[PDB]
This record gives sequence, structure tokens and C-alpha cells, in this order.
Amino acid sequence: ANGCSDRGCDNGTLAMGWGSGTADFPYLVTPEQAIQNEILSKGKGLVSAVTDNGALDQMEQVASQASVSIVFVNADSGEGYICVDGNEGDRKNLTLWKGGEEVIKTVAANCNNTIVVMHTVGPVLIDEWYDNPNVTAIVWAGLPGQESGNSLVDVLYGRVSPGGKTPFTWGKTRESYGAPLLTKPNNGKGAPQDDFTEGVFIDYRRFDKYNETPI
Amino acid sequence: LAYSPPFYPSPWMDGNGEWAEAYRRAVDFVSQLTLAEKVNLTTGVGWMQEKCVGETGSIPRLGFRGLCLQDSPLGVRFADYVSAFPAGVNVAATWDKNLAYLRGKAMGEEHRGKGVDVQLGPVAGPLGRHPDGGRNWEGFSPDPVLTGVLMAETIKGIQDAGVIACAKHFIGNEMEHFRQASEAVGYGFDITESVSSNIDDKTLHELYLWPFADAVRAGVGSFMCSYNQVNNSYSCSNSYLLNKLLKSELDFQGFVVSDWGAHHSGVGAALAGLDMSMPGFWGTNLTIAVLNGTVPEWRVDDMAVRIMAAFYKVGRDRYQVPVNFDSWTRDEYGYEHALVGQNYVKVNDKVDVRADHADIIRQIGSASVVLLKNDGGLPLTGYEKFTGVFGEDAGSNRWGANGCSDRGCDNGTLAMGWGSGTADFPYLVTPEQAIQNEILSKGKGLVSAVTDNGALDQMEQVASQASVSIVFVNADSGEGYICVDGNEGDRKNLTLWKGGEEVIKTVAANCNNTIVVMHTVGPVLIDEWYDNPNVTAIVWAGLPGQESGNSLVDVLYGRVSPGGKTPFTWGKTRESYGAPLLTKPNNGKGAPQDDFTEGVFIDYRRFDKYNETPIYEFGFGLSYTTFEYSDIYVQPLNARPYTPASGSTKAAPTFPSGATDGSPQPILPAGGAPGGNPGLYDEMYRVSAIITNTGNVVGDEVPQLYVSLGGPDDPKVVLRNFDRITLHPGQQTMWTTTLTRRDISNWDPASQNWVVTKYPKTVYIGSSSRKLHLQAPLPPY
Amino acid sequence: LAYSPPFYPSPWMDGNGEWAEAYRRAVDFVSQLTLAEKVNLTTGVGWMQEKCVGETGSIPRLGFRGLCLQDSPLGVRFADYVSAFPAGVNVAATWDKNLAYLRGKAMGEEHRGKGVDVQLGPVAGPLGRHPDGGRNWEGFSPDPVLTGVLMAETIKGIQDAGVIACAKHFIGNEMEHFRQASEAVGYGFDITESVSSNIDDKTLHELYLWPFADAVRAGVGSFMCSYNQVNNSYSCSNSYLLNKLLKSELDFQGFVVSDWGAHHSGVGAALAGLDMSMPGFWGTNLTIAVLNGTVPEWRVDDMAVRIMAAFYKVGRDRYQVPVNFDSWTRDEYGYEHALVGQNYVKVNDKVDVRADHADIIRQIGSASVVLLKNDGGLPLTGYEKFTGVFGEDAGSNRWGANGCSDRGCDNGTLAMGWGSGTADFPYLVTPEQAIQNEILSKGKGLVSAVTDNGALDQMEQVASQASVSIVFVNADSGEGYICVDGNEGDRKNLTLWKGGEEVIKTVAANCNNTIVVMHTVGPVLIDEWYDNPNVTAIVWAGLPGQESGNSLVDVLYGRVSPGGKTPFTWGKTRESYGAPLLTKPNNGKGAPQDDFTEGVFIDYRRFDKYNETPIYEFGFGLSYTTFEYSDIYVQPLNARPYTPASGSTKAAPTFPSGATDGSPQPILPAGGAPGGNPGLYDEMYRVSAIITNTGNVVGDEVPQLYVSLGGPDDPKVVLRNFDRITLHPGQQTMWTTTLTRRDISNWDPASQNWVVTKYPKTVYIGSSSRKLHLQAPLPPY
Ligand SMILES: OC[C@H]1NC[C@H](O)[C@@H](O)[C@@H]1O
Ligand SMILES: OC[C@H]1NC[C@H](O)[C@@H](O)[C@@H]1O
Ligand SMILES: [Mg+2]
Ligand SMILES: [Mg+2]
Ligand SMILES: [Mg+2]
Ligand SMILES: [Mg+2]
Ligand SMILES: [Mg+2]
Repeated sequence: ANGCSDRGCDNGTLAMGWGSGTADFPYLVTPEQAIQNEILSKGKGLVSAVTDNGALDQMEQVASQASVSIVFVNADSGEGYICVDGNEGDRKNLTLWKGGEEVIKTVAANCNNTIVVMHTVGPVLIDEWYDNPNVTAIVWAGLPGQESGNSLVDVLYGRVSPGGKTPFTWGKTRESYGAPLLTKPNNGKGAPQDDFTEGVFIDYRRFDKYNETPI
Repeated sequence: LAYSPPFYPSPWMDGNGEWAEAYRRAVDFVSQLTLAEKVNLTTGVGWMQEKCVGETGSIPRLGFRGLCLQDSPLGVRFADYVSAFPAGVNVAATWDKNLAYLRGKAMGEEHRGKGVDVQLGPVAGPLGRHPDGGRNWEGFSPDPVLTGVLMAETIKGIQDAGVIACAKHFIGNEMEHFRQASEAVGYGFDITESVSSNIDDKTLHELYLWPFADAVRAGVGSFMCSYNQVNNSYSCSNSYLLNKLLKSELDFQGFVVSDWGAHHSGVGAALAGLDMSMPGFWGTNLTIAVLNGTVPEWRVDDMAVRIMAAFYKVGRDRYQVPVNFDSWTRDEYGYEHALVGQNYVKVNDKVDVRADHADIIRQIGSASVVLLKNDGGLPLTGYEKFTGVFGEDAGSNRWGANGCSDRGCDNGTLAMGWGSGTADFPYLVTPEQAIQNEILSKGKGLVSAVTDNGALDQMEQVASQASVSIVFVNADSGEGYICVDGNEGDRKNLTLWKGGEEVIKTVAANCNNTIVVMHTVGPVLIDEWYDNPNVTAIVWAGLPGQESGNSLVDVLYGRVSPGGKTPFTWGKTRESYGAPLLTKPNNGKGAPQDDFTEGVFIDYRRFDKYNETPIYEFGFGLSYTTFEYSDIYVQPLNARPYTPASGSTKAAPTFPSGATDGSPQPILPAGGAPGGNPGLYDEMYRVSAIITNTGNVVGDEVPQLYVSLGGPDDPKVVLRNFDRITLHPGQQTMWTTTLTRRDISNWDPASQNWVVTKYPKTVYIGSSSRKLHLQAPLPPY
Repeated sequence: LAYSPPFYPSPWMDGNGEWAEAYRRAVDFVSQLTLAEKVNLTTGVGWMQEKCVGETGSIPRLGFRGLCLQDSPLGVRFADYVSAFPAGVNVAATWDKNLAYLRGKAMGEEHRGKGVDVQLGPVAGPLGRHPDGGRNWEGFSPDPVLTGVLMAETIKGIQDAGVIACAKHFIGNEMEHFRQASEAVGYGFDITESVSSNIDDKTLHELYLWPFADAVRAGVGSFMCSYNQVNNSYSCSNSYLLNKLLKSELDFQGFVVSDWGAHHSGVGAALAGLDMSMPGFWGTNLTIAVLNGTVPEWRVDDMAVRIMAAFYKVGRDRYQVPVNFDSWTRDEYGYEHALVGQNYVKVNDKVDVRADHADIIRQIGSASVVLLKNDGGLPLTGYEKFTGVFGEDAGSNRWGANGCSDRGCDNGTLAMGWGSGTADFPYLVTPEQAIQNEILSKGKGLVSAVTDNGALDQMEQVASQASVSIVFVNADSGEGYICVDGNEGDRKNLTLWKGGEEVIKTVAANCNNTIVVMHTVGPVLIDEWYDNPNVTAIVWAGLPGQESGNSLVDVLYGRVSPGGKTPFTWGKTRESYGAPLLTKPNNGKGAPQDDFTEGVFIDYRRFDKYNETPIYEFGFGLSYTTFEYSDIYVQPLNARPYTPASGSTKAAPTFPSGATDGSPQPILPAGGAPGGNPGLYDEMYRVSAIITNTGNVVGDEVPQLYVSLGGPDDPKVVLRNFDRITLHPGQQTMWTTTLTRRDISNWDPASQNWVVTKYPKTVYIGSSSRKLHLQAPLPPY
């Protein structure tokens, strides 16, 4: 759980971003673990976890047999002194990491009761899959800390009704958000200038002003 | 070239004793059949042509469907909503007859619930000649008695549940190399024939054949003849093997089925003792050979009656339901060809047969853990401040528990070997999972799992902070048609997989309270770390099936005192075991020759003979309590003198010299009933000793009785009986068993019988093959 | 369902004209044989039983060994000390009859030197219906004329070298998906029969059959019938296909062999036109069928004499030497079973047959380069200050040039596709190697090679500093028994492999003089980068064989001006091509149905019909110089009127309704001679034009003659002729060809003959399918 210094990787379940804004896990309950504990303490149905986003064949064959498919995807970011996968602190895009989008599409193509769980540091572009009819539910779970799997299953299995609201907008495009990120110097060797030209119009204020409909 | 003499005619059933009812009904059935219908029972339908791994032809005129033959020895293969049981080697490590029986019953239940008629197991061949033999883990133990006893219990469990068991593989299939020429060609070898296991008559009787005798006497319905040759005759057309040893001496009443595509002499195989050809030409030729008198009618009558006797013996007439799953797809529906066009039919009903079988699987898991070392490491409490979990073998198969087909990989925790001897997991509880649950339900200390064997920096980091480090390592193997990491079924070495030894050393250098759990199919060379003072405990846990993690923690955290004993030897070197694997053909393009020159001296017998000291001897295991042995007592029973069997068989009924002879035949001196001349099972001595729990916790001991037969060529000791016994602190018990005539005899090739030699015999009772606490002479009479 | 009518009896040889001497000698030989000896010629000895990919039985009484049949279309497969030639698709890109011929001769020389009797090639099926068909690269072009001409030249080359050639696969094997049931099952599909290519009579005649007619007429000794069905009858037992189309209409005189395990109705296949069964179990069944009269004597006789006729036609009697290599091992010696014991025999002589064939392989490599774009990028000088080389496709196969079995991987530079259509490299010169050699022998500027497609930082690093950046990308495919990266033979998409597109974009972002080199088995979608202004040149180089890097740099550095033309279309989308690949069974468990509904409208014909603009049109390619077309002229030749063939065969000699009829048969009106009614090849018009090099360097131009047949359902244009012509600066030539009656005809199903329709025809001469510079009417007469 603490195998990457300052959490500077995206290995396994994402429960914390990277950099100084971190702490060590005393332990980390994964979704895999909590879901298996749930099943095996109740109906004791079948349960298998394919946790390699490259094993698409296995996902097809397990998903075809499933009453329900619970898909996990993430996107990470952190402090600028750490770079992961070409993300220099800031995110180089709003894609799901490690081919998460392909995981969703594969599973959804084989199971008409697919649940998508998103552990992301912020919004990702979901236009391509959110309206898939085979995706019967979608949750965002963020960075839940040490109890991730347990906190999640409490909701998924109905002990707690979900009552969170997204504290940022989910847009169709990166352009929807305006405010492009300055990634190349614009004042020679001197201080770059990030001009806050949009004023108070960030996030939903921007969407509202340009009458753009969020997802 | 070593030679297999002919033996004809192929003996017909007696249907005496426990087989009488079944024979009577088989006869009434076969009497009604055409020749074509009888032949159908003997003929497989074709590879993947129906639902089961093999099916016979049907008899629709009588509303009799073809038999369903399905793998495996540890579960229902190629099926959904089934359980994954511990491997046979785990069963051997329990030394527990009752558990073996109950595992059989539960497996039988699952097969029955799916519509299976024949479960293709259990396994006593391979026995375990080679520590690196790929399929040993499917069986039990290199020891013939341990294997034979648990084989028998397993069979009774399966058949009591209403399914035909199939003792396999008969015989001499002690390695995967060169088992089948086509397979060896796939590996770049140029041979046209399977290897020949060259086994002398004495060695056969006293080692490899022994557990099959137990199988026969346990009432097993079928046998499977092996892919390899024995003395340069393929098992499945080896008249000496099948007609003499199996069907005369051991008086087997059931049917012999071929291994799948096991080469045989077609119609000649039938005359040599084969009853059923799998998987499926033989149909037509058998019909023709009967019609022209090449095969006599009584032979085919006998083939059909054996098959149907097996069917009735286990109550298939009562317990049969439609085959409700498909081996070759998990789809619910599928197209099938019809007389006109096609139909779209139900092919999988997804019938859940698991019942409560997770309990017996957890229990056998716990009972099969062997405590090899404990200098104050175990048990744990669950209140440890910081628990470190280490090794890929702790973690998940990232492709899903069934993500490797036929389990043909070593991803995550190893709970099952590869090949036909498999079943799909309904789920898999990993050690990582079970250990975290244990901590988080108790003291809730720190716990971290580093499950990448390359992440050595992290293991140091974590181990150096841990109150306890629990390290997981494995070694895998399986059937020859699958190669993993250059292990062509057979293991290419006795090393821990994936740098496991490095994981152990790294962790132990950083944590002075290191616990090592080995999930191995067999022995590995541990000389370099077992004696590390920082390794405070070592367990072997084998291949535990679906409840691996849970079964383990029950032992590690002290709910169950470990009571398993190692069913094979842990030597210092590969050379210690002798019997090197033949991995290069030695007969040009012909059948390689694997000569069994060591005789009966495999595993512990070899170590004892050559005075090599094991790291951990056969039969060794520790407990969380202590036991004391006292007061051995030997009572001679004055059994009746042995009488060689004599007289005649009946004439062959209807419902190569001698092959068509249906006249009465002479009984062999060592035959005369299923399992051999009944005088062999006469009790000669009663032997007693007192076992006392001298420790502070309830625990199981496995007392062991060994015999020294006393000759220059005899092993110093051979196991002859054992039991598993629960004792409360301070409680004592008298362990009483008997030695049969067979138990104290040697095979005499000249007289073709078991003899009690004039060499003085000693009996020993102890806690392992080397810890022989008690002894007494066996006084002759 | 689509249906294939019966056509019986199976036509027997005429041995007229060019075949008379071969027929005479075959008769003399077959006259001497027993029936068993005749059947031996027709029967393969079994998979991997002897030395060659296939062998017939022998006739030792006359010292006649079994024939040796050996892959591949581009070299001697499974052999040492041989050359690896460029693939067929490269030959197609040359548009060079002469080069096609010389490649045939060289391959033929090599086969000959090894003792091969039959080279299993070349390929005109797959023709190329699907851009994603896995085996298209083994053939030539989706265009029937281009393929037919070069097919014929290749055949003449092989056979002129004293080896029998084999036109395959006949017919309709346009994809790998579902070609064989067992293979489909291996991929997890549930079917029991091969896909059926459903092709109407007109489409067959005007598209798929056409090149095969060319092969017949070129004197090809053998045909191989395909795995798939045609109109729901397997090619190898399809009487319409073999008896009617091949052996009557096209009057083929040679022998038909099956693809390896290509399914047929056993003895009924022989009646349907099959002559030879590979690889092998029908020998005794054919013998019996002849004895009981189900197969006439004249049929088995005709089978034997066709095989021997092919043998004598290419002069096997003069050129045969013992088979001096082994397909299944590189060992010098090996064991063989004998009447008793074994013989140790020589199995490989390591006969070096490469001669000087590296020269032609280099030359064809260079001639098959197609320059698709050039805005001042090429040629290079070798005096560039800094050359960057980018992409794994520039580098070495790290497992060795032959490190992937049957080239079944995409390691390093792609010079050959995968499957049976392969041969071993004696060496492989990579682009990395050749470019460094070029720089270091000339200007000795800087040069670096980043051959890891994941190393994007380094590519940016180096590309930023480069004078020129040379980027290498590939896309691979092959035979269906091999899957690479989810491509089950056929390509799962038309993307560049291993992120080639990202390499291109990364490099072009940092270097404004980026050259892209594509080694692809067929088209890929390049819409996103081809028009990038930083990409100053684009070349397709295909699968160049052993001299890849050398042949390439010869062009890039201006020693050879590129003159290749793309032999297929480069479209904007996959949908552009129509004819989507069937990758999902559509007839339940039965034969999938592949309907060729687009008719003759494949590749450029489709694009033309829908008025869709390709990125690069069929027949397009640039030069380092410019060419000018002028002054077309059409000369009517006033040919004799077309006469339907009439009269009757002779009766079948000896040495299903109609299947046993040996009586004189009527000649089909479109038959009469090998390749069709001779009147079909009468010259109708002579068409000529002046070509001039108007630039500053020597170059090759490929002028092309297209015809508009003028009907409402005719393609706007079809290729009818072409040549490759070297012109120095300011050099002119008169290019003159003739149009045959076939060239201006349509197939008429009602009359079963080629007809010249009344619609006005127009002839075009141009530099591509879309660059039709000159045109003229074809005056009716
Ligand atoms: O899968 C059927 C059969 N195949 C071959 C194996 O040797 C045998 O154990 C198994 O039962
Ligand atoms: O290798 C033999 C044979 N196998 C099957 C292929 O389709 C054919 O092209 C090849 O010649
Ligand atoms: Mg089926
Ligand atoms: Mg008997
Ligand atoms: Mg050979
Ligand atoms: Mg003719
Ligand atoms: Mg197709």
C-alpha cells in the first residue's frame, strides 16, 4: 500500500493522490477484498476479480457469465516534483488511466448489468461510455483513504444510500472547461504569465455562461 | 529390450461377493442387447462431440443414454457452479482416512448433481517415483500404503455418493516426458512411440501395484490404462498388465477404459483386457471382428457386462439425472444439427452443486498444513503491531482465479496444479485477503502486502518494521500438454518459482521473526534458508483449493493446531532422491526406456538405504502441543497358514494363443478374490502403543507403524499403518492396529505369490519415518 | 442457401498441343503400373512422415521415389542455405513481368537444388477481396489482370527451372476466418463446416477465375483446391469448380492436389475432379472403390497420368535429384525405423542453393518501393549532417531473423508475413544497418536509431536535431493457424502496428523533414498523417525479404529512382473498401455464409462505382522524374468472328449421375484449349501512345491501359494491360499493346460464354486508375 514513495504511482486501487499531500496507509482495504468479503458472508455466489486491464479476453469471458459486473477505473495526479506516465503533477489529459475506457467497453459489451466505479482526482471525459445502456450504474468514489473497499461496499450493497454530489462539473470536452493549462513558457527565460482572463467563470459558472450542457 | 509376456484369455467377471447384485442386473440388461448396442457401450463418441470429456454410445431403444465420463480427481472439470477441492497431495498430508472419504463423498455429490456417471479419478499412478514428476500432486504419496489407504477411502466416498470412480493411471506413468509420441513431437523430439516404464515383477508388486490392489478391494468401478508402455507393451494393450495382474491376480470385476487416445492394438486391445475405448473406427472393427470370430462373443459380452456392473454397483440407475452442463462452452444455449436444419437448444443449466462443500475444503486445507519448523514463531494472535505479508504467492491471480486455462500458469497464490487434474474456482480466498481480514477483525495493527517478487526494496522497507513477516513461495507443475516457464509438465528443477528463495532471504535479513508458507506440488530444495535463525517457522500448505487463505489462517492464528505430516521427503539435493528424470530419448526414434533400476527404493526408502539424512523426513510434522509414546505391545494372533488359491473359473458365458479360449481357466496362486488371495488380508499380529498429549493445547498426532522385513534387499522400514488422533492436554489413548499377512510379506516371482521370509521382522511405532520411538520383534509362528 | 450444381464426368486429359509430349510419356509410364502403384501417386504419406511438407507414395519397382511437395510461394520453406525472396505483393508493386519471371526462375532453381518436385505456389487466391484478408500478401493484387499476368510469369519461371508449380488456392479463400472448422473451434467458435464463399457465375468468371485461367494457359503443372466451400460445396469435392470450370472450360491438363486436410467426401472427391490427397488413409479406400466399380478405372488412370504429365512437362525426369534436406529438423543425421531395428541415416546435406539470388532479391526490393508522396524529401545524399532513424520496424528481430516460428511475430523490421507462405532468412539486412552503412561510407554525418516505439522522449530528442528523420512503421498478417496480437490471420483493423502512428506524429512534430517508410502486408488508414506538411515523403516498401535495408537505401539515396505503383487502393476509411470481413458465424453451427454481393466491385472498382476519392488510387506511384503521355492511336485488327467450341472428347482411356460415364463428352462452347476457347485470345485492337521522360534523371514509368466496357453494371474502368519502362532524361518510347477478345468481353451465364456486348467501349492510357491521360473509342466491327 505504501510501496510508492509519496504515492507516486497508479498501482492497484487509487485511494490517494501523490506528493506532499499524502500519508502512509496503516493498511488499505481494496474493492476486490471488500466485494469478496461481502459475497462470501452472504449468498456465497461466484466471484472472480480480473485486475489486469490488459486481460481483455478474461474480462469478456467472466463478464458473459456474470449477474453483475463491477468495473473499476481511475485517474491520478499530484505535486509537480513527481512525474508519473508523463503527467508532470498536472494531468496531461482527462482520460482514464491504464486503458480504463477499453475495460469499460469490453465488459459492457458482454454484460448488460455493468456498474462503473471511478476513483479519480477530478473529472474525466466519459462521453463515449456514460450513456451505454449496458452500464446500469455509475459512481464516483474519489480518493477514499484506508477504508476504500469497505466504504464503497456499504453504499453498493445498500447499507448506506449514496448522498454525495459532484463538487465539480463533468463536461463533454476539455474545451468545455475553458481555462487551458499553460504548459510551455510564454515569456522567454522569465516568469511565464498565466492570465486568469476567464475571471470568476470557472467550472460550472463557465458552462452556464456559454450555455454548454454538462454530462 | 525388456519384455512383456502374453497372457490370455482375458478373464471374464465372476460377479461374486460385493459384485453379485451388480453382476446379476448387468447380465439381465446385456441379455437384451444387440451386438451393435453392446459395442456402443465400449465406444467413445469422439473428442468434443458431446457434452462430457468422454461419452459412450447410447442405447436409445432401451432409453439408455451414453455414459458421461468427466475429469477430475479434485472436482468437476469444465463446469460452472462447482467447488475446487484441495489436491490429492494435500489429502495425503492429512494422513486422515475420514477426511479423504468425506472429500470423495463431496466430489461424488458434485459429479452426481451434474449428471456425471464416471469421475476420472482418483490417482495412484503416478505414485511419485520422481520428486520432479509433473502430475504427482494429483495422486497422494510416493509411499504405497499411505496412497493405497487414502485412494480406497476416496473411492468409497465417491461411489457411496452414486458415481463410478476410475482408478488411474494404470500403470507406470511416473513422468510426463515422452508419455505420448505426438506430444513429444510437439516439443521437438523425434520419437514414434511412448516411453516404456521397465519395472521388474518384484518392484511392481511391492510398490506401484499395491495401491491399485487397494483400489480394487475398495470396490472401484473402473480403471484407466495409461499412455506409457510397461516393458515395451502399451498399458492399454498389455495382456500381462490387464489380463494377468489386474483381472486375474487382483481379480478386478469392473471395466478398463483407455486414457484419451492411449495407443492400443485396436481389436487386439480388447483381447488383452481393454473394455472401453476413449475418446473415440473401433466400433465398426469390433462389430466385424465379432462377426468373423476374431473376437469371441463372450469377450464383448464381458466388456459390456463389466461396464453395466459398474453402473449398477454405484446405483447409477437411481442417481442418474440428465447431463446439465457442457464441457466446451459456458453459454446457456447453442445450435445443434438436426435431422432437418438445426435446433437452438439449452446446453448449460448452471446447476449449483456446491452445497456446503466450502466447509470440508477449508477443513482439509487446515488439516493438510504441515508444521516443519517452529522456534516460537507460531501461532500468531492477530494482535501483532505490524504484520508484513510477502510474495506473489500471497496475492491474486490478476487474470481472475480461472484466468489461466487448465490453471496453466503460476499467477498469484498457488492453490491447484495444471492440466486435466483441475476444476474452476467458484472463488479464491488468497492469503493476502485472509491475513488482512484476521488482523482487521482483531487487534487491527498495521498490515501491508508486497506481492511482487521483484519488489525487494519494498520488502526490506516493510520487513524491517514488522513484528512478524509472513513470506509466501510456491512451485508448480502439471500435465505434459502444458508447458509453463520451460517446465514441460515435469519440473525442470526443484527450485522455488519466481525468485522465491531471494524473497525469503531478503525478508529474513530484515526481520528476525520470519514465517515461510510453501504452496508446492512437491518438495523443493530448502537447504540454503530453512536453517536461517531469523526464519522462526516454516509450513508446507500444498494446493488447498478455493479456501486456501482461510484454511491457512485457522492454523497460523491457532484456531487449529497443525497436525499434517509431510507425505514425501525433503532432501538436501536433487541427487538425494536418485531416480533422475529421462528428458532425452535413448532408443533412437523408438520408445525411450525409463528403467526403474532403483526398485522399491524411492523417496524415504532411498534416503534410508543410502544413509542420506533428510532435512524433513517422510512422516514428519510438528504440533502446537507435544506427544509422548509408550508401552508398545505385540500380540501374535496365530492366523491360519496361508493357502495358495486354486481351482477353476467358470466357462466364459454369453448373454495370439489362448485369446479366443472361453474354457474354464486355472486360478492364480495369488489371486482368487478382488484385491488378491483373501488369505493375504488375514491379521497376523495386533500391535498397540500409548500416545499421550504432554503439552498445553488440544492437538492431533499422526502415530505411524513401520515394519522392517529384515532381508538385505528390504527397505530398513516401510510404512504399514497410521491414524490421525485428537488428544486433549493430558489425555492418553491406546492406538491398536493389526498387521496383515501382506503387510509382512515379500513378492516371490518364482512361485508367483506373496511369501513371509525367514528374516526376522521388527515393528516400530513413532511420529515419523526417522522418529521411531518404540519397537518390538515380531515373533514367528 | 447457395447451391453448386453437379458436373460429371471428371474430364480426362486430351494431351493436345503443348502437352502432347508430356502426355505421351505419362501414358508410357502409367501403362506399366499396378493399380496400387497408381493409387500411391494420388496418396500423401501422412503429416510429417517423410521429408517434404508433403510426399506421394513411391513406386520402388521402377525406382520411382514419391514426389516432394514443398512450400512456399516466396522460397524453400523449412530448409537451410536458401534465400528469402520478396512477397508476392511486392512483385505486384513492381508491375514488372520480367522481374516476376526471374523471381520464379530463382525460386525454381532453389527448389530444384533441394530435390523438390512441386513448389506450392504461386498464389492467385486469395485474390484480395478484403483489404484485411490475412494472406493477400502471398498473392499479388485485388486486380485480376495484374495478378493473372504476374502469376503466369512466376509459373513460367519456376517451371522453366525444372520444378512443377502449383496454383493455389482454388478458389474463394478470400479470408482466414472460418476456413477450417477445427481451426475455428481452436479460436472458440462453434461451427462444424468451413465457410462457404457464395459467388455468382459472372463474378467468378470476370474476377476470381481470371488469373487462374492465366495460370492454366501458362502451362502450370498443378492446382491446389482450397479449404473453404464455394456455393456450399468444398472446393476439393466441388464438381462444378474442378470438373466444369477448371478441367472443361479452362481445359486444365495437370493435376489437382488438396490443401492439407482440405475436407472432401473421400472417394467421391476423385469423381468430382480431385487427383491427389494431401497430406494423409484414402489409399486403400480408392483401391477398393476401383475394385468394386464405384470409381472407374479410367478415372484413377487419368489421376495418375495427370500427375506424371506434370512431372514430364517441367522435365523432372532430367532435373530430379534426391531430397537433400529435412523439413522437420536441421540435424545432419537421424534414425529411421526398418524392417528390423533402426537405421541411422543422413537427413540434411546442407546444400547451398542461394547462388547469386541476393542480387535479384535486392533488385526486386528496390523495384517494389512505391513513392506515394514527395514534397522535396527524396532522394537523400548521404551527406546529411544528422540522420534520425525511428521505429522498431527499422531494427533487428532480437530473437534472430528466424527467431519467430513461421515468422509469427512482428519483431523488428517486417520483411515477410507469417504462416506457410514463408522461408528462413540466410540473413536480414535491416534499415538501421543499411542507413548507417550509407552515412558512414559517405558524408559521415551523425546518425542515431531509436527502434523502441515506446521511446517517444528519445524520438523527440533526436528528431529535433535531425537534418532528416526516417520513420519506419509496419502492419502484419498471415495464415489463420497463427494469431499475433489478436489478429487471427486476418487483420483485426487497418491500423499501423505497435503505435506506429504515434511514432510518426511524435517525429513529425519535431522534424520538418520527416520521411515515412511503410512495411505493410496491405493498406492501412493514413488519413490522419499523410497530409502532414512535416512529412516530406512517404514510401511503401512491403515485405522485401533478406535485402530489405539495402534495396530500400538504393532508392532513398537515389541510386534507383522509385517506379513501383501501389497494387491496391489506399482509402480514407475501412468502409471505403466495402466487403467487411465476416468474423462472426451467421449460420449457427453450420458453414458460415460469405456472400460476395459486391460482385466484381472490389478495391478500385468499388471506389470508382461510388465516386469515392482514395488517398492513393490503384496504380499510383511517383518518380524522381516526370513523364508525359501523348498521341494515342487505336488500330482495329478485324479479327475472325468468335466461334463456340464444338465436337466431342474421345472416350476415357485406360492404361452421382454421370460420374462413371467414360463415353465421349461434348466440349463446352467456352472451352476447347488450356485457358479457354482459343478465339478468346484473338487480338482485336492495337493501342499505342508515346511516353517521354520530361525530367532530369532516369526513371521507370508504368503505363497502364484501362478499358470501359460500357454496360450499366460494368466498372467504370478495368485494367487490361501495363508495362514497366526505363526512360532516360528526354528519352521517348512508343508503347504498344493489343486487346484480346477476352479483354473486351463479359461473361454471359445464359449462353455460358464470353460475349462482346453492344455498348460502346472506350480505351484509356494513363499513369494510374485515376490519372487517365489519353483516351479513344474502340470502333465497333
Ligand atoms: O481429460 C481426460 C484424460 N486426458 C489425459 C489424462 O492423462 C487423464 O488423466 C484425463 O482423465
Ligand atoms: O503447408 C502446406 C499448406 N498448408 C495450408 C495452406 O493453406 C497452404 O497454402 C500450404 O501450402
Ligand atoms: Mg457441443
Ligand atoms: Mg476372477
Ligand atoms: Mg523424419
Ligand atoms: Mg479437354
Ligand atoms: Mg470474407
